[PDB]
Amino acid sequence: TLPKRVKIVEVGPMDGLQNEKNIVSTPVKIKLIDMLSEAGLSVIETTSFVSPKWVPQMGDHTEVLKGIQKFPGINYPVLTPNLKGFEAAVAAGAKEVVIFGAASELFTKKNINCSIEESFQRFDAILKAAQSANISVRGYVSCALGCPYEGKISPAKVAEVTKKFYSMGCYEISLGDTIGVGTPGIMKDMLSAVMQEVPLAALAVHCHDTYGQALANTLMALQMGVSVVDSSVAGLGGCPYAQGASGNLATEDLVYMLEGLGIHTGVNLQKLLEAGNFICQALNRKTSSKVAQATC
Amino acid sequence: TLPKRVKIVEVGPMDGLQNEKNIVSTPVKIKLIDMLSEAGLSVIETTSFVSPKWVPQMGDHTEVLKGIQKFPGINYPVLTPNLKGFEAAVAAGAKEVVIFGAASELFTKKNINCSIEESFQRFDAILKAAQSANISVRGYVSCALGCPYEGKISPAKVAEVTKKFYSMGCYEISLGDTIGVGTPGIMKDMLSAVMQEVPLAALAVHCHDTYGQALANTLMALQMGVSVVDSSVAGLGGCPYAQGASGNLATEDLVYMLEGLGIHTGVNLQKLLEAGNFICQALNRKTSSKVAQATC
Repeated sequence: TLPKRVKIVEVGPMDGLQNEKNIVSTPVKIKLIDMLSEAGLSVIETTSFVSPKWVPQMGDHTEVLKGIQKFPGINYPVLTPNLKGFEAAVAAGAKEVVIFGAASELFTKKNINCSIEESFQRFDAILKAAQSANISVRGYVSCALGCPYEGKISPAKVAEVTKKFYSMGCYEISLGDTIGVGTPGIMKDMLSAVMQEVPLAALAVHCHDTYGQALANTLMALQMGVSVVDSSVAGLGGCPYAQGASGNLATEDLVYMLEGLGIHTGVNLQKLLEAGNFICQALNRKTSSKVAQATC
Repeated sequence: TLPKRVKIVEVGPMDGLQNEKNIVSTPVKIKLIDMLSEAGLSVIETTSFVSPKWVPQMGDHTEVLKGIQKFPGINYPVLTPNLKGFEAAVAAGAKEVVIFGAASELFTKKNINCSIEESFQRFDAILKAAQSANISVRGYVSCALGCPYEGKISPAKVAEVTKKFYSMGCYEISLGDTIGVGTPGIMKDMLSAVMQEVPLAALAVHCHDTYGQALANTLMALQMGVSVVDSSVAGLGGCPYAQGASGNLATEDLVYMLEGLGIHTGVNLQKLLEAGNFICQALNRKTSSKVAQATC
């Protein structure tokens, strides 16, 4: 049951850059996002409102959100790891925020020292204010296809966390294969359990290509009815738990497949590539997009 | 559903090496092949008995075929473009040969001035001589998911050429996405037509990753029932009718996906990665395998 249209959620400026060695100037970030708007993306994760102490690449969050062109119809969600960060996002003009959890206790104890139920106490406070402030919230679940610490993750657990997020108010939850270890059957089992508890349209998948399974895992999710998928431009954002291995699924390669499938994205591939090439040069790296390599 | 087991046809030493910039000595080729046999591959395309004047990277075809270890139960098919090559292969001990055509008239004309019909006349003689000699013949249909000159290729046309190879005597035919422009719908349509005319067991798929669609296209074929797929060790072998992008699908990334699916391949991933790293250093190139890059 392939969807007729898919909403590609671009994470290059946030997830992509957050996971890059060399940092980039604020003006380069704004230009990247503007170019992405130019290419037609309907949603571009813009930045993260979190201390520069924890993640310095996102330190310019306030001015980035303020300086980017706000194209009609385009969404620019931002990450808000804690009540204060959310507080700052609203002030900076954010119309949508993003909270992130995980289906793994260990991974939670490493990423935020707290427990899983505890991280939900934190999230409840944000969703609450978010609801008063009239701010839509998107959830994110890490280790949905496996954890670097705990290893195998259960479809029931992923379904449980996704369920929690959805009932607290999240309008859409993105399931992420952070270490990119998932294969098709794993994806199908996970999505299948989740789909019992949470309606299909509120689901999204974020697959890493560390082991070259991102597009394949994405295809499987699409065949299961999922209509929103996350990706980063030139495949930006490597993996912390791997060597010099690739990171996110390259958005250009994803649009290529979707267009091949005759599936609507609304993205202009030629402009998408310009954006990809613009940032790779600024970063002084090589695009991870195959489409980009075969194209020029 | 999916097959319980897949026969991986390794083409690195043949299709891969031929399409690689630098060349490696005869002993290196022999060692690479021995390393693949040790890794568990059941079929390893070994070399091509073609004029050295035309494809010099395969010039050592006789000594290479004679010098590799012949592991029990393992097949070492070699390419024989014409009758002279076939006769040279037989005289050198070949037990299986491979012939190649295309589902594209323009592609055939620019690579042999003969139409698709005429190309089959040249194969007719080889097939007769092969039957008389008790030698197996695998067929290969390039540009099955598109052609660099004609563009889109009709499913029915691919079905027609494949049926021709089969009725002519080929026990198996590999359908190759020569330029890697394919997407799952295209793969599904082509296979659907081919299957009306040829039994499932006689089919194989060979997807290039020039556009990042190799594994996804391969997955679609597995979902259609195909149980044999061609791949190259470290994604060796670029694409001529393309740019500096990659070529073949990395066997390691294929095995990784198949293991995750719980599909038997009888291949030892760790030993396959050793083979990859070995030929890569001999070629002074970085592996195209994602599994390899993230495993070390």
